[PDB]
Amino acid sequence: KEFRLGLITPSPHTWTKAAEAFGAELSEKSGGAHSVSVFPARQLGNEAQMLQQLQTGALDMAFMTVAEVSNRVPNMGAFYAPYLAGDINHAAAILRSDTARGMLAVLPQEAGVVGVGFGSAGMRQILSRGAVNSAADLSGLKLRITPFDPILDFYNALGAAPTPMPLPAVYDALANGQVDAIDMDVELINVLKCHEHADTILISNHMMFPMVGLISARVYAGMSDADKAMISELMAKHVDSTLDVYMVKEPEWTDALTKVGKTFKRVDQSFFGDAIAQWETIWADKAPSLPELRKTAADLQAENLYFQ
Ligand SMILES: O=C(O)c1cccc(O)c1
Repeated sequence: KEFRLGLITPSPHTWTKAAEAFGAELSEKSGGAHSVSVFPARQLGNEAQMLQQLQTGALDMAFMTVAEVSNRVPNMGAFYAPYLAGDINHAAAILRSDTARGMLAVLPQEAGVVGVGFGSAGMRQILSRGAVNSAADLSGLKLRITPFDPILDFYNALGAAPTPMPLPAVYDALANGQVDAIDMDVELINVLKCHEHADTILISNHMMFPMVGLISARVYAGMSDADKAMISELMAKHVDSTLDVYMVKEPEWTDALTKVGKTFKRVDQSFFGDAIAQWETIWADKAPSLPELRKTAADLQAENLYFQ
């Protein structure tokens, strides 16, 4: 079978490379019986559209933001608790935990997809066209976000003016003043060159940004038993590989952003004042897995079970 695999990420992005690597290995491991055609850069639609077509089976596979999935399955919102992870290495350990993996079990019924495992992109950061010396400076700023509720809620609690916008429009929106600031990770700040019209780069690491490898449940049900196992295991391997890329490259891409002639500062949880508390109140009755995920995160840190 010729499977199609969609992503919203541009071609240089880690996810896109991982999807191509997965496709190559599936072709080889299947002895040519199967192939994967990868469609990056939103070629097949936006992420919401792609999830709709995974649900029907019109689209076979995706490497998808857990952000979009959370629009369908609000418990996925638990991963976005601010400062749940202290850094990318902590985040990877959380996403590999039994607690996280258990949350995948609901996807076939609730979203019509099989989630094989979690990967990630980098941590979230903030880039602004003006000076930012405290959280008050974010008040009223038109601030680009990924279109999902956890991040909307964080910025609403801070009093910014969050504005959902897909990746391709962001550089132009900054250049032309349609937004004053953006929420984005260091990989894409580098790749999309969004620092060019920014004043200040804030390395806040305020939220993680998981990825999930998805197979349409309708398509999965049509696979042989051997292929269900082989394809899901192979996809899980490639999705998991992204965690190791970010564990290595996050600080490298971050250091690159000290070389673009802008004001560069690192901030921690205290910078955000009461927004973190407000976020917890909003999400307490929306994401029941949150207390267990917090316990898992805390135990991983206490037992030093990742590189730190
Ligand atoms: O900021 C985003 O919307 C985004 C979406 C996908 C991957 C990624 O690194 C970032």
